[PDB]
Amino acid sequence: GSKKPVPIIYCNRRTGKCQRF
Repeated sequence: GSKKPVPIIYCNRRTGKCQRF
């Protein structure tokens, strides 16, 4: 894992809340 082409993001459709780490 050298480059970061795709970051990490979570989303809770249960409460409508997402964000990227």
